Amino acid sequence: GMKIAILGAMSEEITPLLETLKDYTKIEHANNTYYFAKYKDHELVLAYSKIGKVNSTLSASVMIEKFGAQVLLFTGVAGAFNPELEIGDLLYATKLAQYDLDITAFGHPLGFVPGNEIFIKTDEKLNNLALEVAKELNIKLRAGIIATGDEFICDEAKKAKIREIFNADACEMEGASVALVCDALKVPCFILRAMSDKAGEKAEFDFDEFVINSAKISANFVLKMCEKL
Amino acid sequence: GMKIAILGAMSEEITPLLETLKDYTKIEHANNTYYFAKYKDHELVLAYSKIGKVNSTLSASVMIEKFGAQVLLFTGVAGAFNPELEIGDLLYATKLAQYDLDITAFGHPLGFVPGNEIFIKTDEKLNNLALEVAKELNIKLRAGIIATGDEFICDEAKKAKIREIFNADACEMEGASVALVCDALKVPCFILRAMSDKAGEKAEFDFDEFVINSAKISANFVLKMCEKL
Ligand SMILES: CCCCCCSC[C@H]1CN(Cc2c[nH]c3c(N)ncnc23)C[C@@H]1O
Ligand SMILES: CCCCCCSC[C@H]1CN(Cc2c[nH]c3c(N)ncnc23)C[C@@H]1O
Repeated sequence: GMKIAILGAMSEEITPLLETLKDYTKIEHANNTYYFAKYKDHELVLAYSKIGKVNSTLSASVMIEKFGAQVLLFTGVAGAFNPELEIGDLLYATKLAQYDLDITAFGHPLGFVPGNEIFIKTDEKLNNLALEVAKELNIKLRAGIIATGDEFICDEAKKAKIREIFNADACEMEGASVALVCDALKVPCFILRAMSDKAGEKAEFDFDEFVINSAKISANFVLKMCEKL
Repeated sequence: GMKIAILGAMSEEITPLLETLKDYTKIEHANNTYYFAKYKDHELVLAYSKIGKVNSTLSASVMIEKFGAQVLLFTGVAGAFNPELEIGDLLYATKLAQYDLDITAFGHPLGFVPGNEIFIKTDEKLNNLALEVAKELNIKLRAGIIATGDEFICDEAKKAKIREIFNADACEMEGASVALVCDALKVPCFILRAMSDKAGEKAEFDFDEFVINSAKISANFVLKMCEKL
């Protein structure tokens, strides 16, 4: 079996996995805790990064460069843009962009810097495995584009703009950064999100109400994927 | 001697060091090139990260976690906010914040996420070493606060807002993220910037005109610091 990283942003996104696993060891590193467990012939490394692009980049980098992760599964919640998504629905990202990476003053498109592309892709084999798991367990699973940036979106105008520019189905604050790290380090990456809110007026209240439950839905799914890897 | 990382964002910020060093080895890693050289009893690792917070976070993490850097010196250019700064002037950061890290919907201040602080500090001993180098070489050196985010600022209103909220003397797109990584991994960090522009109307044109020269000023200074480490 391979060494698998499971990464979230907040305690709520990862604690459900630790409760399921029960037996694990801890290491304090990178001003955070990294958790180690054996599960179905796989060595797991788990952590929550803390919120946002920088924190999630650091944790993905640590999990691969220091702890030797060979595959990385991201689990957590997101703000829904696609009106067909409801709170609780699962979306995996086929590709992701940073909507707030902006050198447009120099005539390049939003999300672009030299040497990189606007969109980073996730791993096709992991995505196909997720589709198999979803079918086997009768779980509804949607494929889409995720827009990542360092703002909590709770504004219909901003939602509409990001949706339009990137054809994005959801937003969050860690996906594109984690996917970029994994691509750069040649590690297959899967990004799964359960919707906690619709990223408009009162998104903060929906997020507060639904984060715990939506986080569990995503967490359960990525652990099921580990069984089939 | 210690293992020293020297990091910039763009080729212009690091190529002057490579030209001075002359002899070095290259390793392709993390969708980038990392350069290795010996200088005055120190093993150096150098790179330009590519632009922005995610790219710079990844490079700092790689330099420390994979290549074992024990100190990190960041060199490059910046947009001046403090009206006493002129193009070409050197500023080292005493502390830095991410102005575009925004969960203010939840009633926290701009730049804050739970588990972290608004400002990250750089290393006092390195900062004092820089002051000694500046005095010895008769170079004007200013201490200040740097605001970091993923936008090229070329707008007087944005400049004024970021300046006001963070009491920032300059802006750039990599400092706070690099400083955060170094702090998290217990590596002393120094962030030096030479002004390339004043971050208002026509900042893009000043940046184009002055980036090469200002980048050399910063690069020369960090190499002088390596001699005294
Ligand atoms: C008590 C501490 C204050 C709560 C701060 C919560 S920020 C949102 C979380 C959840 N995650 C995904 C996400 C869920 N909903 C989102 C939205 N509307 N905009 C941006 N991101 C998201 C990104 C980020 O990790
Ligand atoms: C086709 C040409 C594309 C050029 C794109 C250059 S973005 C600015 C650089 C330089 N660096 C520092 C910096 C210098 N001036 C800045 C400003 N006004 N705003 C934000 N950052 C900066 C950040 C970033 O690494």
